[PDB]
Amino acid sequence: EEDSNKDLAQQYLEKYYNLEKKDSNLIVKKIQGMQKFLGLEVTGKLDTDTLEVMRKPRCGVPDVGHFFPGMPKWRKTHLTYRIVNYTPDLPRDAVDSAIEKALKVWEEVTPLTFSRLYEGEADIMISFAVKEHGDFYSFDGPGHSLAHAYPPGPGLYGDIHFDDDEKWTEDASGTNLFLVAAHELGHSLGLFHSANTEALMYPLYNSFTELAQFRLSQDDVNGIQSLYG
Ligand SMILES: [Ca+2]
Ligand SMILES: [Ca+2]
Ligand SMILES: [Ca+2]
Ligand SMILES: [Ca+2]
Ligand SMILES: [Zn+2]
Ligand SMILES: [Zn+2]
Ligand SMILES: [Zn+2]
Ligand SMILES: [Zn+2]
Repeated sequence: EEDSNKDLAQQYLEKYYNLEKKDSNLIVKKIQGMQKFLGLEVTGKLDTDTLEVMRKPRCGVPDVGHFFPGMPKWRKTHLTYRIVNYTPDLPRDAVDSAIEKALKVWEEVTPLTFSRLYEGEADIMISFAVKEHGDFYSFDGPGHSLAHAYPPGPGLYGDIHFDDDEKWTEDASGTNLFLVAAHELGHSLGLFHSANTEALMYPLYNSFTELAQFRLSQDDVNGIQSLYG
């Protein structure tokens, strides 16, 4: 309803547009910034389109900020990854297959190569978790934030976490693990969110896409090749 729409917008803006840290116009300017970035008509109002976007599942990484113990790109060309645990939603090989295909998306357009490790420290540590799980971004239950990932660097940098309160699927018939994994790997390699609704790195989950027809946008390719040549 209406007051909840108010509460949803505030929580959305604080989460992804650094709203916090007495001028009703302060919230208005953040609305406008979110509308511009996500491709909505810039009304500064909490209109029906804006609230629908705010209700949609999406990546947990914010949309503002690009900024560091970390780095803008990996300096090595040979990167390692590890699937630390698995969702019960899918068979082991389906999770493995989804991550391998998402890795191949980026291998095809960069000089980067990826090796799998089953034990110990890998650059890209990949796991599934619910609610609080030992970093700064607790997951939020079904829907909303689906996953997040961190830019290049040591330790928790480059890692990928999937919210296991989503129902992860192998087809476009649900929350597709491959598609989310491919987006989150973008973060792991140094990319930020795109304002191109067609781009993989756009922040909202794209549930109207035939997997056979999936392809990186020219914006995604230009972005990753600006980093890795
Ligand atoms: Ca098998
Ligand atoms: Ca790491
Ligand atoms: Ca969630
Ligand atoms: Ca689940
Ligand atoms: Zn709609
Ligand atoms: Zn993201
Ligand atoms: Zn470690
Ligand atoms: Zn996390």
